[PDB]
Amino acid sequence: MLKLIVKNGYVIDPSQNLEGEFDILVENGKIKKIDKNILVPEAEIIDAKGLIVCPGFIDIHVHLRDPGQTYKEDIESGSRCAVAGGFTTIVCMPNTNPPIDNTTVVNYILQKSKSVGLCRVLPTGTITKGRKGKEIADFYSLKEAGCVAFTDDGSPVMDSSVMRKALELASQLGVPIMDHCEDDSSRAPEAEEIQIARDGILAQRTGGHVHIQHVSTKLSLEIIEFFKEKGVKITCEVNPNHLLEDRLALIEGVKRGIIDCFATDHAPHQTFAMPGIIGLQTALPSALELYRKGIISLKKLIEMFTINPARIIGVDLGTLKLGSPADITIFDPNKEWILNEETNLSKSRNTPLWGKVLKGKVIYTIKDGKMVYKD
Ligand SMILES: [Zn+2]
Repeated sequence: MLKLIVKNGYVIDPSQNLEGEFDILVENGKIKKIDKNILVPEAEIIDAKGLIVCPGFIDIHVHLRDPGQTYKEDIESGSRCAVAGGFTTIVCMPNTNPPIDNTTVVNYILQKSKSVGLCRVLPTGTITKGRKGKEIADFYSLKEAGCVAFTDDGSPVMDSSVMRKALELASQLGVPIMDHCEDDSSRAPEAEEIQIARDGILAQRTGGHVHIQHVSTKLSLEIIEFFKEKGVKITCEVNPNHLLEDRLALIEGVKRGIIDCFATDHAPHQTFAMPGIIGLQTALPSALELYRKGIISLKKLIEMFTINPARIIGVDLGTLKLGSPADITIFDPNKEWILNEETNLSKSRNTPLWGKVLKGKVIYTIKDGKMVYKD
């Protein structure tokens, strides 16, 4: 039983431009073969008839509240949410307490993650010691310990020279800087556009990759677009749960390919990111709504959960290439269900989709060839 066949499914791997009725053979935690009609001895068989089989989703924006606020959420609860929403890899932000600005906390997160055993949690480092804004953190030790990106998420880097130093370091190391999330002059209405343009200008001058974690306006999207054409390494994301100057422009942004990836900004709160919502477990049905309304294809939808986020944080995931690890998500685009006390795996409930009928549900999740979630 070292061997798994996913039979009868419809496979989509945008990374390989692969779409069709194929089977998948998994040997030794890894994709061994994709082909029609696979049958081998000593193999578990999953019948994926009527299902869609794709790479495991990757969320590059999750607040796991661990260490510190583990009553809102913790590495285990988030891990469980993640795999139930189709995610085999998640990237946690560093506004923990203590913040992730030293390798002791990096290590705590990696060790906890290995023990829960469900999805692969990749930590991020703070840009500044303390997330305080003044003193730039040790990106070399933090990346070495396992951090895949840096961000001050929950108090964005105001000082424009701090941001410039961060992107220079980032470019040496080969990792993204993530800017502009709010969570736990002054507030101009166009602060966002000015910030994105600043990050663009410093990105071009430094060679550094900047990832915008929140865009709200058409002008913002046009600015991001302008710098992509100019060859600058800038990316951005959007929360599929949030799409239910304009919300209308974001949809246009997803249509036109300006927005690189989906990311939940999963943001557990215990009263009810404004102040932000949980997302992991509903990301897919939300994003399928756009697909049912003809705004994106399924290929594009899956692109934006798999290969595209993978390329931003530079890991070799989000594919079903032969040899890659067998992170596989298997979902039914047409299964109706309800997020409520019966189904919720978060310690928090803070989402406007609570109680709503959702359409699209993950049936299996597989990490490294093992079943880590089953409906
Ligand atoms: Zn955030």
